[PDB]
Amino acid sequence: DVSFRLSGADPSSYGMFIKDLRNALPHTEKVYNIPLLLPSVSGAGRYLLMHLFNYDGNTITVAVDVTNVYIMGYLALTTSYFFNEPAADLASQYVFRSARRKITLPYSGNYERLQIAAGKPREKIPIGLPALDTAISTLLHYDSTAAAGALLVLIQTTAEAARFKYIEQQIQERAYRDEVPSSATISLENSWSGLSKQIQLAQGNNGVFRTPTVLVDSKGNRVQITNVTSNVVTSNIQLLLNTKNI
Ligand SMILES: *[C@@H]1O[C@H](CO)[C@@H](O)[C@H](O)[C@H]1NC(C)=O
Ligand SMILES: O=c1cc[nH]c(=O)[nH]1
Repeated sequence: DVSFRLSGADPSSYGMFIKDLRNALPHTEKVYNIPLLLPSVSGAGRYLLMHLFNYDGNTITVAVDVTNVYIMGYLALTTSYFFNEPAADLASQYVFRSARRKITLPYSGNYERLQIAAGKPREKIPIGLPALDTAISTLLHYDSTAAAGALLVLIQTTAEAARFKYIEQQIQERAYRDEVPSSATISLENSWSGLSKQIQLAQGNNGVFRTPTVLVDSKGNRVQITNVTSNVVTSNIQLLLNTKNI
């Protein structure tokens, strides 16, 4: 399991949690020095449990699929909650079985559906460590519209930070003041599968992407990523989604 406490949190402690999260995801090889997530994992070993604690010390446990860093569902006191999608229903066979009650949320976990449920796109939702405190608090007691927004915050501040060093650093900058994600943040989130794929295809193609990946950079300008020498590959991306799952 991995844990993170908001009470007393600072950029250092958040970076320790993101490191723990990355290190809890299994891999058998690296591709251009980046851990390659596994094609498949059977049974309960598929799911990592993240223990998160709000400022007041209340807690949820979040179940994460270790093949793709997707959040499946979470436990809050004695109630479990799962996305309305087949991978999460499968997860519910293995995690949080001792909950008194299981609620299926009235949406899946992709960004498009969550944003519809929340009533806003994530360009307009501030993120940060205070926002993660708020999200944990919201998830403690069911409210499906509130939960969608909380879940957009939670996914960005855990999974997306684990995937991209730039996103981890953006959350660090928001340790004590929330701010809506930079355009580059959104770009990276949206490009993870595409990048993971192109980096794996570049092995066999001299480091060259078969199809270039269009991104927005740190300065808000629209760059084009064509090969493994790019900083996105050498510095930023920390985990690869296996092409077997693309
Ligand atoms: C590869 O990417 C680098 C870094 O973005 C860029 O300067 C260069 O023009 C590209 N090289 C090739 C061979 O495509
Ligand atoms: O796209 C998805 C679907 C489920 N859970 C996630 O975190 N992301």
